[PDB]
Amino acid sequence: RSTLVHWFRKGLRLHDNPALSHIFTAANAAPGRYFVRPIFILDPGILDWMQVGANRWRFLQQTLEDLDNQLRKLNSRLFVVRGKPAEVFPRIFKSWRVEMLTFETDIEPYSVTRDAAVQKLAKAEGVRVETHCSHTIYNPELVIAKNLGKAPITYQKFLGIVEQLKVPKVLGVPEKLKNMPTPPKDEVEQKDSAAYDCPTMKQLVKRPEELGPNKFPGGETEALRRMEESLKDEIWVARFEKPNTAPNSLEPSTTVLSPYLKFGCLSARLFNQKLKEIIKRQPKHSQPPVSLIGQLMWREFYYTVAAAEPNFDRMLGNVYCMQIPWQEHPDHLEAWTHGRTGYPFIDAIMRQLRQEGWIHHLARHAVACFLTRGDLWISWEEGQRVFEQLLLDQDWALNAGNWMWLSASAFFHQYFRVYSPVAFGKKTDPQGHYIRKYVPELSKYPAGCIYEPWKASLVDQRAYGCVLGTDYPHRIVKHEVVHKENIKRMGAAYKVNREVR
DNA sequence: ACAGCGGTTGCAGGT
DNA sequence: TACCTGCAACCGCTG
Ligand SMILES: Cc1cc2nc3c(=O)[nH]c(=O)nc-3n(C[C@H](O)[C@H](O)[C@H](O)COP(=O)(O)OP(=O)(O)OC[C@H]3O[C@@H](n4cnc5c(N)ncnc54)[C@H](O)[C@@H]3O)c2cc1C
Repeated sequence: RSTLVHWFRKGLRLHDNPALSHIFTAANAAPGRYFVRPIFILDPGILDWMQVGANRWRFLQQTLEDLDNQLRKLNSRLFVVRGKPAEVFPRIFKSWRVEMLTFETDIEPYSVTRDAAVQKLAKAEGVRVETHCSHTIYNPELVIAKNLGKAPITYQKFLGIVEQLKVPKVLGVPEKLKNMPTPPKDEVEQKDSAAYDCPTMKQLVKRPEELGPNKFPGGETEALRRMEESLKDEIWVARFEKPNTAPNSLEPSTTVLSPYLKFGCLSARLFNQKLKEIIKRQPKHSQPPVSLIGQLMWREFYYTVAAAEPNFDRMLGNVYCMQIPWQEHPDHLEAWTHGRTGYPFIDAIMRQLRQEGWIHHLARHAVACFLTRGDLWISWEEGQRVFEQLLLDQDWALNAGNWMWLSASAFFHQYFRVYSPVAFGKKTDPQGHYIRKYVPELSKYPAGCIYEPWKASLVDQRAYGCVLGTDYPHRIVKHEVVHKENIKRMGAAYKVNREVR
């Protein structure tokens, strides 16, 4: 027999996976002719690379285990092949006698050059390759082409384009494999029968002391359970307005589907389809940009602008990005990174992020504004790096785009609007329950100064069990001064950019 | 040409 | 409640 291979990278699901389904229907169309190998390639070198935190490793570990469990139900399994694609594919193309390889496409620069190299190797070896665009509802290439060769840079124009595009069929889970014995062992499997088994926690998480509570388990099964639980309250879904959801509710005010959508545990096209069905049923409903469907479209929007710019994740060489003379400040960056800025709202958020790997969108706004244009005047690239480490939903395009938005570098330009690290959280948490949870050293402070503890006398600090400078830091900057100076810096940078433009 | 419009998610003070 | 203003004036899109 010859081998059909599906290569999982994102798209870590069985549902709505045309690349995977193509392999399974091809096998059942010619029973006895093929072996099927669903694979994930794991480079064991990067397990101690600092840009992937322990919480995201755990999520991947859990996702891979779920994916194996689901493939087992189809008379298959997951093969987790350790190595780099450049060495792995030449070996397995030969040893498995591979006839066809499928995978879901990705727009990220690294994957573009990785996949081009894979396709070059395949054509040399006479392996067929079939790729599918299913990570996004709309194909960025088609959006850009429909918009005369340019990515739309405003949301309303983007919507106007995608309304003209067709949405492919959402697929179910593939068919069970018929007449599919286990493939014969290759050289690697002959030495170690467990060589391609799912990695353990010990194998994947090198820094387990960095793990926090497992609030958001990995995998497609959890993705679908979580979505279905979200979709149950159709009134909540239909009337959803992002701006009215709280950043500092102890329980998430939004769906927390982002990690599942990032990994492909949940199909964005399926989620889109389910929401459309609800909106048809609910006469009173919100519209984009603020609706739940609108949030999915924001994801589509950023994927499209990112697709057209390999430098999307930096300032220099990035066609969208305002050139702003951000400053280096190691100490302030470290304080922000570790939630020791001395603004309890900011610190609470940065601590929740590190511990749990998800923070609400407007919490992201608050800390990202603070780091960049609002207060510290540090580049959004530094914030991006920290988020990249700590977020379960770390997404190249989404992280870059939203960091440019919040820094008023691209897409958003009204830099006069500046979040207050003192006032913003009060609207939705006047008692400061969120701060009391994530900055417990301040948990006895009255609500009157818990957002602004510098207003407390020394005798009051002592009475509250937390003395500033000892038990919680002094504030690293004075918001009321620096944000006004930074508005002027922003205006000056915009002028310089206009002049070049 | 350039003025006017709308832009997911500002704050403070006011009704 | 949910909206109003002044603050000071940005960008891309439109005609
Ligand atoms: C500084 C900054 C960095 C960010 N980095 C990431 C990131 O790396 N990965 C990521 O997925 N999101 C990122 N976001 C966007 C957004 O905050 C998250 O997607 C959102 O908080 C996810 O929570 P949710 O699933 O409950 O969202 P919901 O409100 O329930 O929305 C559902 C889905 O829509 C999409 N979505 C929602 N908001 C946005 C948005 N503003 N931009 C693009 N897509 C959106 C997500 O896929 C999300 O899961 C970032 C935002 C900011 C301000």
